[PDB]
Amino acid sequence: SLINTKIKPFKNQAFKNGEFIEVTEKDTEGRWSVFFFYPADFTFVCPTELGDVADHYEELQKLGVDVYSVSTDTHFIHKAWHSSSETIAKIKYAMIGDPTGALTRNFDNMREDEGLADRATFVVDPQGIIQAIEVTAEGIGRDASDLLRKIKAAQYVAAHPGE
Amino acid sequence: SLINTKIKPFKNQAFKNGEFIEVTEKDTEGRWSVFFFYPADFTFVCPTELGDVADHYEELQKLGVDVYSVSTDTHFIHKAWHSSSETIAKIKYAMIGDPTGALTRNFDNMREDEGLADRATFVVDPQGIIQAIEVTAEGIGRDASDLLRKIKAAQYVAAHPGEVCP
Amino acid sequence: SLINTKIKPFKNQAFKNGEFIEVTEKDTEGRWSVFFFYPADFTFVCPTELGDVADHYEELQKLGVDVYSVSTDTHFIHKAWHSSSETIAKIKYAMIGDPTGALTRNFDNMREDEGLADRATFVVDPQGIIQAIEVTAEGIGRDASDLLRKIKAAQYVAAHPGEVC
Amino acid sequence: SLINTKIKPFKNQAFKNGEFIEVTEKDTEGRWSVFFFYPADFTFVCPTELGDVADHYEELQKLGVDVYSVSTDTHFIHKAWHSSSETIAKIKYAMIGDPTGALTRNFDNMREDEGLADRATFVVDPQGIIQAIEVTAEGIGRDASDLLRKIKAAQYVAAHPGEVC
Amino acid sequence: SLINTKIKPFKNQAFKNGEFIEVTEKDTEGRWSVFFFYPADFTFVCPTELGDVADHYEELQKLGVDVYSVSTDTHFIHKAWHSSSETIAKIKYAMIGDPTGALTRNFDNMREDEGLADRATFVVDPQGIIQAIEVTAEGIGRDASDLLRKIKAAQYVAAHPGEVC
Amino acid sequence: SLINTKIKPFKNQAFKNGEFIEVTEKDTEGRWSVFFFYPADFTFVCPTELGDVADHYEELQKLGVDVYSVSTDTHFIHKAWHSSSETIAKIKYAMIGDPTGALTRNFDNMREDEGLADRATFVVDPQGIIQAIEVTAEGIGRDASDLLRKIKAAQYVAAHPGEVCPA
Amino acid sequence: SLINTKIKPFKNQAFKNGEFIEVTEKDTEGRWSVFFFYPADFTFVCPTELGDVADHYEELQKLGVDVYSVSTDTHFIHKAWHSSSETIAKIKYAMIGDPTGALTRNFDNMREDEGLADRATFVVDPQGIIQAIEVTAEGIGRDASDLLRKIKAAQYVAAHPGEVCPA
Amino acid sequence: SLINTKIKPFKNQAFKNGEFIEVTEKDTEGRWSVFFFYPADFTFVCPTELGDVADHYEELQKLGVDVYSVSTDTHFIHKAWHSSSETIAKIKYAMIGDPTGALTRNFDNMREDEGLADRATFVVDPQGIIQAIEVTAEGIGRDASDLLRKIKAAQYVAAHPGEVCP
Amino acid sequence: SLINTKIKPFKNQAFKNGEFIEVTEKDTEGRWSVFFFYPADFTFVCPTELGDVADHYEELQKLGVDVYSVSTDTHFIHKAWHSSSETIAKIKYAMIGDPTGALTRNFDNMREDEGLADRATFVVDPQGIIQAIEVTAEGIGRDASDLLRKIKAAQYVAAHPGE
Amino acid sequence: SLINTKIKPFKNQAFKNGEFIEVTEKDTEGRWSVFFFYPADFTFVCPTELGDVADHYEELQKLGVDVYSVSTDTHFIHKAWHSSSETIAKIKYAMIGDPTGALTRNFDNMREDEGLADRATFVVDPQGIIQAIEVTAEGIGRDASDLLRKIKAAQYVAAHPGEVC
Repeated sequence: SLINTKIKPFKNQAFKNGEFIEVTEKDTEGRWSVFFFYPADFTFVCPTELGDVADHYEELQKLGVDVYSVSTDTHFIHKAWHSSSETIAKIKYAMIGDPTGALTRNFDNMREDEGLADRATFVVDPQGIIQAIEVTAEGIGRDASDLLRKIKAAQYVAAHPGE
Repeated sequence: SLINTKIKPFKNQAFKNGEFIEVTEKDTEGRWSVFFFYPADFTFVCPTELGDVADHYEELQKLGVDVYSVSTDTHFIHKAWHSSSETIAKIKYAMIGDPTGALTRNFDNMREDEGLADRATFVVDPQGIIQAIEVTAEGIGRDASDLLRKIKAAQYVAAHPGEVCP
Repeated sequence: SLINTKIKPFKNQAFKNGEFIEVTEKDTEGRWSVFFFYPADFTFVCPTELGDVADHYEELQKLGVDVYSVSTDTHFIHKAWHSSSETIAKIKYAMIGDPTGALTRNFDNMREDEGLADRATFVVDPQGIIQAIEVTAEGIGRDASDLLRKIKAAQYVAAHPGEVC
Repeated sequence: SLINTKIKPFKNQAFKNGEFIEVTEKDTEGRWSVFFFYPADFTFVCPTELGDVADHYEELQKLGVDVYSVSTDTHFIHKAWHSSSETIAKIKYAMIGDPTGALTRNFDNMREDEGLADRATFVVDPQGIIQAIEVTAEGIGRDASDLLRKIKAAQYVAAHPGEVC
Repeated sequence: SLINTKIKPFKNQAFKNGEFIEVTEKDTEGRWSVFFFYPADFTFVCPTELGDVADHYEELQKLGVDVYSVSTDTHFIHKAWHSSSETIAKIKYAMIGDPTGALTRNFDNMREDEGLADRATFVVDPQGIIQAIEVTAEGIGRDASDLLRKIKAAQYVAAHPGEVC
Repeated sequence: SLINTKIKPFKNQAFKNGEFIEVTEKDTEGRWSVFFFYPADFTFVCPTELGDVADHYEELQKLGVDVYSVSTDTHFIHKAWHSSSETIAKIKYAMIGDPTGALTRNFDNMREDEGLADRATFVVDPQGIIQAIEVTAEGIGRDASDLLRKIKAAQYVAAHPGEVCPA
Repeated sequence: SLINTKIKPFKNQAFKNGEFIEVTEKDTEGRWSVFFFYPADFTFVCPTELGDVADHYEELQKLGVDVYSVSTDTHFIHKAWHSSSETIAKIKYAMIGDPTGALTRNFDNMREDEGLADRATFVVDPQGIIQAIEVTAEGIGRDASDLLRKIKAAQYVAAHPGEVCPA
Repeated sequence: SLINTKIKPFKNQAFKNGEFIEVTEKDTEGRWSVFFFYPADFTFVCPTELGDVADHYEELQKLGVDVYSVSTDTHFIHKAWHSSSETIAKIKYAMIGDPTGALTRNFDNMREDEGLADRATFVVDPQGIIQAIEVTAEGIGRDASDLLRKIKAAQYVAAHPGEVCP
Repeated sequence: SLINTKIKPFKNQAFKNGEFIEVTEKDTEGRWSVFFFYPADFTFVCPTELGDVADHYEELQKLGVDVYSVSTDTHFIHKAWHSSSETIAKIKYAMIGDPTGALTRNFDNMREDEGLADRATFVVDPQGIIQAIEVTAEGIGRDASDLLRKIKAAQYVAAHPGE
Repeated sequence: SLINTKIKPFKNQAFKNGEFIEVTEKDTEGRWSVFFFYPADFTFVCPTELGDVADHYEELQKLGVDVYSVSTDTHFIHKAWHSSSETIAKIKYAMIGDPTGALTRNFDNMREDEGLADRATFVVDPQGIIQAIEVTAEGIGRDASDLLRKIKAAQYVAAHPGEVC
């Protein structure tokens, strides 16, 4: 299992607020990270999950938390989608492209026979330790609010060991 | 990963409403199941999580959803803890004891250094397929209400496949 | 080399004229096929090659030649690119999505460190045999006309076997 | 068997007179130790074996001996069972929790089928050498006094090597 | 450990009251058996353990029990030692020779370093299941009577399963 | 395919204008190269592809492009073929002999059950990188004019990166 | 060595008197065969060994012995060589082409770092058994008269077993 | 095979003239040795063979040849058998006990089904090289006199190498 | 070890009383066999051992015992030697040639770095069981008389199990 | 093939003109060597081949060519055959014994099922390279004259390298 293990090194391109950048594990060192995996861009499922995380982005940045959405589409696809979907256009966090599937396989989150990642969210602390894991099948939504909660809770525990 | 896979056979002793019973994957077939793993009985940690599931058990049973709490403690320990804690006494669902760690390992949820299961919840549909997973580190709490919402959602998609977006 | 070998079984989702279909090697049996690989949808380079092929599509269908463009993007991406680009909008042939990379690996055409397919074109006869292969680096365009010429020439050979000179 | 071999290192949590402590091979160096393995806390069987040992405890501590009861239950469970049981409440020695089962396995005393240790008592000298072993099935009792005789002898033979007839 | 497992088959030569016989797992089926392992014949240590068992022998035979002393010495040696020793001459039970060491190994009771078995006593029920085990180092004595108590209990628990408190 | 990989080291004998020379990868460093593989000399098939490449050899050379034809025949055979065929007589570029099939296998271009190379053309840039690959079955011809266009496009892209048409 | 073993199955194209034929092991069954391997056609070395075997081909045929020369060149090359050399023009026995080197490797006669066969002659009897092997380095010639003597001795021993000189 | 090979290290307890000693390959270095293996002490078999070696021991010692009888019985058993049998009591050479079977296996001489050594004799020269081997089945006897003859011969060739034939 | 094990199958040529024959394990079935290995024919060591066995051949045949001398020389060499040595000329038993070394390796009796057999004698009963083994280094002779003895003894035991 | 390869190290005993010597690859360094293999000494066929070579020995030594006949018989056998056969008695070159078969296997010339070497001749130059190989079946004689011719021709080549024609 991945709970309480250190994330692995990775180098991927991403689209963030209009620009293409490179993201590596080194960019997460010293910060709280949220890796939000989803299956694919441009499908016919409601973009709900991604938009809700965006709504809470304001607050997450205030807690020193970075958000990285991840799919096996290229960063090019993320850019296009960011212009086609009003829900996705709200995204200001980095949208990582994982065409090789390496970032996804890092978190053992690949649907091997589909070439797409499963709907999984991971919460990683400044030291690269996964503190919270959430995975659901298609149609079973992830609650942004509950994610926030888990994160604040994850932060408390880091500053108040045992109680 | 475990998401979208079928649970594995198992055979454990559990404490359910005063008596000792035996649970196997057989009991889960044809039903919706929630496996709620936790680290340990009789610890200075607030049993809030188990009590909270207890609070939703009635609505859960009403929806055809069984609940099994799991720990590497024996089922004898669960009996004692049940007739000892005001919060644990509210539990009417089965409390599986997994001292071989087998049930816990089937779900790849063992803290190999402590011999205790991690804080994880799994939702299993009638065909034995895992549809929802949740694991948290010590101190991070699980919201029974959130669990309930997902279960309803999982039950909805089983009934309404390919629900495109309006 | 893959020249003169039989293509391998595959099963992919594709986007064809507004509809989503499934393509497998069965669909190629008895026909002449062109598998046109390219790296990715929605990049910044112009889809000239794909468009050039669209222009000759009608003529290719006359020769009984089916065309399947392939990239590791999903068929969903193809539908969106098709309705966002004038050039892509001209495409009437099937656009296969290969997210698992299996189709691309069947033709040993994957840039493993990129997860994208190389710019390679394969001409397959009715018996499933590869008769022509073309691969180029970014910037070196594949000419649809030379492609037609090769196909007619391959079709000729199949009709007039062992033609001395 | 493990007879006459040196105990393997270990580190476990334990309950001893209202407090949690940590035991390791270190606490046994240069000391006569007794390891008392039993299957489970809060069972329905009579805690006789543990309590019978509890009694002879004062005498033991005198002979320079230490008592460690060991179960695959956590030490949290031991503290609890030391409050709901008269017999268990008499235990002044350390009650070790072995949830990972490592301590039990070091002694090859694990019922792999149940995840519970078998009924075995071991006698370890100050050098960490097992001098006496006793294993009995569920129901057959272990004589507290006989164990004492074993210690006496083990201790004598330790002082007066080679006692030819 | 071997506690609660079925003894492995075997075939050894033995000395019993002036005659050589052959013992096998067959002779233990449907019978309470006691296996008494000791290091060596004609040693300088006191044959007390063997003779102390010899005494309680009549009683044992009554409870439907059988006694088998086992040593890695051949059975020829056992006949001899039963003529030069008063204590050994009291043995009316079978004295098994285990030169190949197979019987000792079945019970994982071999000092591989010496080629001699350790001091271990086993109690096997009619089903061939080990109910009690006792291993002690050179010098620490095995209580003949305590063994009897173990048999009594083992036998009771055999008759009256589950004796909840 | 071998697209975008560096050619492997090699050492072969060749026939170049009445002479026998040795060719190695060093000969290609800093230059644009075209490795033209064909099945066999002295066969009954029209040596069209080879004569066509010969015709454009003038143009190619003006572009700084070297041409090397390759087959599993020995260089001795090339020297012979060059005296009996009017077409092959037009050839002025080096005709490499690859009897061990090492060069051929380097470009993964061997018909293993024949011991003959397949009809393939490779364009290799000054740094030894393969920029264009073409393989065809017997009967399907290779167009030298389309090769030239590719070569010029490869040189243009090398000289002017990221100047590709914008969407 | 391969002495006293049966030749392995094979299928090659050859040039035999202005014609292209296929040769397999079946062609050798029931006959006496001579497989004459050489390095390459059209080289600068005197085709002595091949012309010498040609001269004695009359005699050999009168003895029921078939001759097959073999090299890694293709049969097309043999047909060509047969028109440019007066010596090779004397050849009337089949000239086998072995481009895949399979025949050559069957007789463990390949110079692996050259893709060329070594100078070796094998005498194979009607049952396909190798009765005589001869391999020489470049420059050391093979004597056709000594080959004939060996062939006749092989036939004599086949016809009259155990008639060897007594000590 | 063992002929012409060097014996292997070993360490055993033995009974020699009333006392217990320890023998190792160390004691054999620089000396001529005879390892005389036999199946078992206190058996209804006639100890004739051991007694016969005893009879030649004096001449053997005179020639610088040590003798070690070997059995898988313990050295305690040898003491008893020595002060019990009139024939075995004539033995003044070491009686090695090999209950681990190690010494016996070094000479590849174990009857794996009985845990007893086969009837075999080995002659080892000062450099530890085996120069003579002899093994027989139960009932076939070894002639101590023949053994003596070979030893003298072995000692002769060590002193006179390459003795061609007259 | 080989004591009390069954001999292995073998097929070798041999010289016996002027004629070349073939010997196989099947020729030993039902009889008592003596396999007498020696290093080499025509050396400068006294042929003593072989001549003494010959002197006792008369008697051995009377006990139903066959004798097979064995060396890695060919049967041809044995013939020649049988004509050159007056000691060897007394031999009427079979002299087996073992050029391949297979018979020798059967009895694990090969000096691998010399390609010659060690001086070893084996006694085999009607059932193919080796009852007696004797091996010596060069210069240490084998006594024919002692061999005879062992054989008679081997025969007694076969007809009087235990005593 | 072994043609054009360097011989391997070897160490054998040989019989040469009444004396026993040791031969190793060192003895071949700097000289021209002929390794003449044959199946066996003392068979019934006449030693014509060996004798034919003896006849040309003097001439071979003039060319600086050493000759070593080889068979799997021992050198002892060679001494005896030499003084029992008129033909063999004419031999002045070294007769190597190869009882281990190592020399014969170095030249891959062993008939494994017979333990005898095949009728093969190898011409080795001063640098240890095999320049000529000849192998024949029983009954097909190897002509010493053709052998001389080949050697002179090989020697010529070494003197006049790459001589065109």
